[PDB]
Amino acid sequence: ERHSCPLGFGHYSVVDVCIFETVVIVLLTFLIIAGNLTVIFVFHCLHHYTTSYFIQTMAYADLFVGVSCLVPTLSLLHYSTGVHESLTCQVFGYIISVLKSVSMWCLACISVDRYLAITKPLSYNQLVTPCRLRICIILIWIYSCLIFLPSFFGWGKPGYHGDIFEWCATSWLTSAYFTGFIVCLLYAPAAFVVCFTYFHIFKICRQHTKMKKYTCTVCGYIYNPEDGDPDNGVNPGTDFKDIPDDWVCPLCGVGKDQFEEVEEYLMVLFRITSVFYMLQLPYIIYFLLESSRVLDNPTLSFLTTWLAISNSFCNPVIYALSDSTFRLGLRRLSETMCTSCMEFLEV
Ligand SMILES: CCCCCCCC/C=C\CCCCCCCC(=O)OC[C@H](O)CO
Ligand SMILES: [Zn+2]
Repeated sequence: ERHSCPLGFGHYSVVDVCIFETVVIVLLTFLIIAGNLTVIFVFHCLHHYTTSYFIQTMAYADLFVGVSCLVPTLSLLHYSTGVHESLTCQVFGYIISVLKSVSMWCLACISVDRYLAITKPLSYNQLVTPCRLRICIILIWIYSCLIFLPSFFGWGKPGYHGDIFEWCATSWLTSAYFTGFIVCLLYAPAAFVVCFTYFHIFKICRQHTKMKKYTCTVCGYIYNPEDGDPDNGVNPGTDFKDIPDDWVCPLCGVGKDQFEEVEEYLMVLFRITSVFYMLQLPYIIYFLLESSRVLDNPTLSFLTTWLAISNSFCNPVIYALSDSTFRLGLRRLSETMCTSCMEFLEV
């Protein structure tokens, strides 16, 4: 299967061809499959519930991005089936664009859900239900498929996700009509949805100055400033900063040094949202310029394409690494291996 391998410009040879492209794809295919499979076995096999479902969905969306990315890696690894390249780069580029819309929308629905919880706190549970959230999921899956369905009916190229394959990078051409359609009906709406919700959510929060929770890095005790530690002289309504240095963890006795601020779940979702929408921003700028024929650059086409695909890997990393309990799981894991390493070494 022939590939478009523009990196290492003019330095490639019969043994060196498609090496920088192959490391990027093979790493991302691995990091996205592994990174989401860990998240769905730890948290998706008990938070704010509606968001827990949008996050669960975009976990399977991001996993199947990397599962699809097994196609380029195996073609780049000289494994082939007796099927035209024009077809496998047409199907893959469709599947990825759709999955990329499913995750992009999932982050737009979380943003609205958190908007509605904060703006209509009386009505929130009366607007959101287990049937409404379930019909909202399938409408993302239907809408995403239908914005990238024209590619199968001669409207043009819906992205550069298959431009690693030769046929898609030189034979299929993006049409400004099709690109404008996608941008206006998918990229522009989600971007404005998440810009309006997170602007107003932080507009409201900036007035209401809530006191920060802190967790014990050793055992996982949460100092909740609304409760305090009344047994040990700590009045409720005292921030962690105000407790004297003398104070110690009630569950294990470690000092105020061993306590990290518990990050707010909204702020985690704003980070996942800003990383995701910023990692595919270069790719939409290139997608607009090339469709407008103001620019053609296969290297800029490849970097922005895989910089976007990489946000299927950042999603599970921001989510698990912003959570205090997952982190503790890893520190207890290292110790389990260490004490067993001290033990297996007793010989
Ligand atoms: C990836 C597109 C821009 C990402 C911006 C956010 C991340 C910043 C990281 C690197 C920027 C510097 C690397 C830019 C490499 C562009 C390749 C290029 O411009 O090609 C040069 C030459 O013209 C070919 O013919
Ligand atoms: Zn403790």
